[PDB]
Amino acid sequence: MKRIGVLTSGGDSPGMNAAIRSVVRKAIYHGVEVYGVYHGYAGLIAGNIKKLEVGDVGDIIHRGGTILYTARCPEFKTEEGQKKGIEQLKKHGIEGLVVIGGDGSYQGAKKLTEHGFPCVGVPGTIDNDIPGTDFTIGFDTALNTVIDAIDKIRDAATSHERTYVIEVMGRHAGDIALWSGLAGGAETILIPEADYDMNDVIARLKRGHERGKKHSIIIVAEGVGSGVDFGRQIQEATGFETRVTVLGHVQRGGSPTAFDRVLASRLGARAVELLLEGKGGRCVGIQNNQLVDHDIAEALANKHTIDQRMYALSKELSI
Amino acid sequence: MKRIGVLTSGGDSPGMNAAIRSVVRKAIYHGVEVYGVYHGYAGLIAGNIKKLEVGDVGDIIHRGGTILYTARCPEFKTEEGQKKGIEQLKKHGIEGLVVIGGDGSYQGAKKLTEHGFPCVGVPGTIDNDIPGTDFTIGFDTALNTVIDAIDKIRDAATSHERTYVIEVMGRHAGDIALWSGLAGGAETILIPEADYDMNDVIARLKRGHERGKKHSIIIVAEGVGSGVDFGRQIQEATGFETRVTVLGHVQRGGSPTAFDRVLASRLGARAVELLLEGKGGRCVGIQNNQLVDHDIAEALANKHTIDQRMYALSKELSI
Amino acid sequence: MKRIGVLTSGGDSPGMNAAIRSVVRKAIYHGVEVYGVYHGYAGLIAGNIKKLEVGDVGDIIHRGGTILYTARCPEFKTEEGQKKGIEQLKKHGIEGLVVIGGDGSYQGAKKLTEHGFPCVGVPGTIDNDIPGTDFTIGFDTALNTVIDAIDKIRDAATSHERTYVIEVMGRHAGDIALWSGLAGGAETILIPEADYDMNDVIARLKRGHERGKKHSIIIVAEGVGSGVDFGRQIQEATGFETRVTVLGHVQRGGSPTAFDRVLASRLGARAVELLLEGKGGRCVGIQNNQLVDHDIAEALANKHTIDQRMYALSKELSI
Amino acid sequence: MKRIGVLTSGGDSPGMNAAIRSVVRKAIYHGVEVYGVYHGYAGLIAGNIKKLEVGDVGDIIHRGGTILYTARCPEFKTEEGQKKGIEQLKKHGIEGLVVIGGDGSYQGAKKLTEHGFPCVGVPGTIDNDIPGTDFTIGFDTALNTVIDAIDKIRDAATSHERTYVIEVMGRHAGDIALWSGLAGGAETILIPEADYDMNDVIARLKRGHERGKKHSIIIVAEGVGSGVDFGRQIQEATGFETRVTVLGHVQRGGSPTAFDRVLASRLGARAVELLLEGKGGRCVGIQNNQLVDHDIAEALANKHTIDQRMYALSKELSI
Repeated sequence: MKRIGVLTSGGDSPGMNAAIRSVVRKAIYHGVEVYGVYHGYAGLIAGNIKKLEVGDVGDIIHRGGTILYTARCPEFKTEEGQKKGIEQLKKHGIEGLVVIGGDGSYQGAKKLTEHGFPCVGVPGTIDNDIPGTDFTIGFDTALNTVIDAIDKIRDAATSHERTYVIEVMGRHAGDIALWSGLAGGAETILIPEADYDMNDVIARLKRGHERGKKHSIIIVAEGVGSGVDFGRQIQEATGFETRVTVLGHVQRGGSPTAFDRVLASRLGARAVELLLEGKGGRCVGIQNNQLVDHDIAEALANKHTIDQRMYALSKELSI
Repeated sequence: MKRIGVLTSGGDSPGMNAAIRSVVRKAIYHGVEVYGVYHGYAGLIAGNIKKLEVGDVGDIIHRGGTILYTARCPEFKTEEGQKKGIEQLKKHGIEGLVVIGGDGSYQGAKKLTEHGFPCVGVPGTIDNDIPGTDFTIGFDTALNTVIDAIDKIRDAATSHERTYVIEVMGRHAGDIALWSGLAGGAETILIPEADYDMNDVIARLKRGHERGKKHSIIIVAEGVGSGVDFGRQIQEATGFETRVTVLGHVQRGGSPTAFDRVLASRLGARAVELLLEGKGGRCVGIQNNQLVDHDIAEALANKHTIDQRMYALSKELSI
Repeated sequence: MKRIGVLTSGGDSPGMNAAIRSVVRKAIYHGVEVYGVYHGYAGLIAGNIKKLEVGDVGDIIHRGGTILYTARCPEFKTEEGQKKGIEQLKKHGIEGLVVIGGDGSYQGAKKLTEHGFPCVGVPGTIDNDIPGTDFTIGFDTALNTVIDAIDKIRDAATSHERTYVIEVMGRHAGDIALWSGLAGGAETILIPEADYDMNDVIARLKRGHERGKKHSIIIVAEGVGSGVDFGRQIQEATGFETRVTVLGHVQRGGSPTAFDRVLASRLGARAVELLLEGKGGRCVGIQNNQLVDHDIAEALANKHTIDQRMYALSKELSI
Repeated sequence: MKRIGVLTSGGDSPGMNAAIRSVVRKAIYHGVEVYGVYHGYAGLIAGNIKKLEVGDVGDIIHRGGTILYTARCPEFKTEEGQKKGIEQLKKHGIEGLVVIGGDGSYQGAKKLTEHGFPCVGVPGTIDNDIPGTDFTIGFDTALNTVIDAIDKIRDAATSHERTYVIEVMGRHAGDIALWSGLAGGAETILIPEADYDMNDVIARLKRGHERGKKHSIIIVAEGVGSGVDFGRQIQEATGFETRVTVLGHVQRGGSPTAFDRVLASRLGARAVELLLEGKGGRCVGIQNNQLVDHDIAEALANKHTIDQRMYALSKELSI
């Protein structure tokens, strides 16, 4: 290849910029031009495309967000969009595309290669529910954003306000809740991939009050329900005053952790390697601490699971 | 005075430990003994009182919360409560008290001196709504906790999710909302001390969208209402996807900023100085960047205000 | 005034971007156009000038550094360079200039104003070493950068390595060292504005050890000496294992604190108001918690001081 | 087992507290009592032993340092101290020991099993220089401390001062240098595990400057040499203004990251599991993203390595 392109699709995730940098620099190191595609798939369709110089990715490795911007475009999930997309790619002489984003981005990448255009997926999202990788770029940053909240709550807790609910992200995936909950010392974690009984939650609460536990912190993934709702139920059932934090999109934001920039730098460069060596239709990832790649269609067919042993352990340690 | 006591009352505030450290160290510096009263006025009534050595306040200056704990004690707002407390103090040879806490905690200080126990109040709250001081210990830290979330929101924003409502604390005081809003570059800031109009607010959003503003941020003081409600009304009226963050008690936790440690160190020491000077029934503060102290009753009789010029400035800059 | 300019000069200070944002927005809000001057005075001379649209300062309020850049321009110290500069301004239809930076930066404003060109100076540096203001934009952020380091060192302290030296910036002023050392609970703070006795330092250190103080931390303003030197003298005199941290340029970097953004916003805005009100040759500032402005040459005549009572206070608390 | 003990030995590492909490809770969850050994192997000999109640490891999971304190004990390096300690253990009825700490603390765990006393090693150190584990507790936290500095330097860089040297920790391991380097976008990284050429280094810097690179960041592991010298040699040879930050012990301090709290929680628990299964004489770790344990002797046999491809990658991306 002589010229590839790169874009970001889906929700923002910390480390997208570090991934864009790696894609751009790796390619330039091998004498390949990199063209930036702005505003996700919609921008591709619209021909919002502009060459990225070696210096255009300077001083972004440590920046949250994405200098290429993002969008949600379901039109690229159609033949028409696929067709317009490829016209713009060809018209700008782009021979391969690196797509950095979530679930929806991989579907687009799969279609693209089914249409004969070489494309590689890079997992850039916070909730860690992309197949073919143990970790997604942004997940680690998000966990740290969450435990910053938990830690402050531990300071703020008093004798009559010792009961706290924190609603985190993860509509279908409980990874954020599980990891941040274990990292935060959460007494109870409500995820989708495991079931909960309110009587147990409430009992854990009372058990801990009795034994002298200074405070109880409850993590609730948005996919399970609303923090405000569980807070009300919990106060109503126990008469403990219960305060609620709803983090929201704060989790999608901020400067990426060390681990996120390293992962993004490694995976972005791999994606370039794969384009240059004639592979396409793949997604990159990290599994068992080793760099991997997979046929996209094959990877999308794998259900996402959490570490149940990790879930059980978080219950054991809050005694 | 051979011996004094120190306690914390009201909601937790970042920097209470710095102020505790200061009280202990200043007094010990002048040869005075210092006793910790744990769990605030409730703990005082209960006689929960232990001597604090010079090293009992090592490694707390940078810690959030309060090593002495707080409580709500309505009982202390009764003659029989003010009696058992006076008794427990005399039992312990405690001749003077430093009370670190919110506006509420000052009542106990007032009465205590009227019954012949010198007491000085030190303003410890994030609300910044204590009289006789431009700033309360904790306010600056709370502000940095808020803009942390606002900054992350800036990274998380996309073309489809570009409207955000963040609800902050401050029961009746818009200080947190106004300062965080200005420093965060909020488009709109809703505070109880200023009339607002939801139609003008919505006009502002639309105007920003028309001129290409990437995202719009709305700060809401809890005194004005729920972030959830304002968000829902904004999305319903405009069709703009609107996300909501409710920080809650996060704002009361965390390690105190430099400003808060410094302010706490100076107010704390000033309080010891006042007792030793034979003063009593006073509250300390900082006004016009100068350390001050006022009679408690005269101070608590002035209504709190915010800087209206700063409010208008925030609207000007956020075009 | 139809058109004004803004530039940054001196070392980088956190909050310069917030001030740039405020200058641009406040002027645009009154229908004045703003032109950016890149690379400071050197840039002004070279005609490195470009218009800033309303959205060009979007998403900078929270960013460290300066999007305009800085540049030590000795050429502007000469009456020749001032001529080429005023030439480029006139050439670009620029009627007034806001200058954001440290000392030297103000000398430029004066001389431009001696030459009848209206210029307002805005205090942007971490040193707190600028007349006509109690605080400079960047100082607060720098303090928090320092105590972050001091805090981490508290965790890393052992019985063996109980003694630490940290060298902080300040140039000729002790503000950073004084405020950070107090904020961080330093046993000893060495600043230019106050006499010190290395023997008393040695004894203070031995005393601390005798009484079980888990660690001693010594803060050294760079304008007093080298952290590595002092660290030697101390290990040699006491046989205590002494470790030295030198922070260096880290103190000029990072995202501005809330107080810095607020100061930056208010002062940048005031600067613009002064230009439109037909003033010139003024510098803005905050004194006694009030917005002020002064004649440059006059303010420049004041010698800088620190609060000696705070310094005293610092010794009293770290026994 | 009906009762076990736990201690920390070696340098302080963020997450030692999370590990301690884990050991304690996991044990108590299976009906086992846990006793704290204070001040490392010296305290085991001196008999500094006290029981740890379930609430005694509350509010420590997010704290840096170690509540058990640490120490250097050469006396335990002997068969006299080893018997003295085995004696102190039995005197309290402790059937098993968990040792959380660095490479040397494992040597101690080896002997104790030799002498018939079941012991497990938990990798607590920032330098990542401990066999039988891809990552040590504290490593991730250290990396983030380092890039916090690198990031701020990025802001502080100007056209005149645009070359920076940061010396980081790692006496014989370049993991910190390597990972923080890659994550922070360092141009050159100097580690023991890789031969380097000051010439290629100077040449890199010069090419960077020619192509318009804004600033150059050089990371130097302490094992390789001194940051101050490297900055002097580099300035001399280039006349490029070169600033040096030496972080020192701040790398060992701070609240643990999410990954470190998770890793500490998982490795601590497994250590307890092993003791209770009767499998003393082992160390736990994470390898290829799975929990492992090894005989200590067999583990200590392996040399420590880094990933040469990551070192190479880091070169490719900083062109």
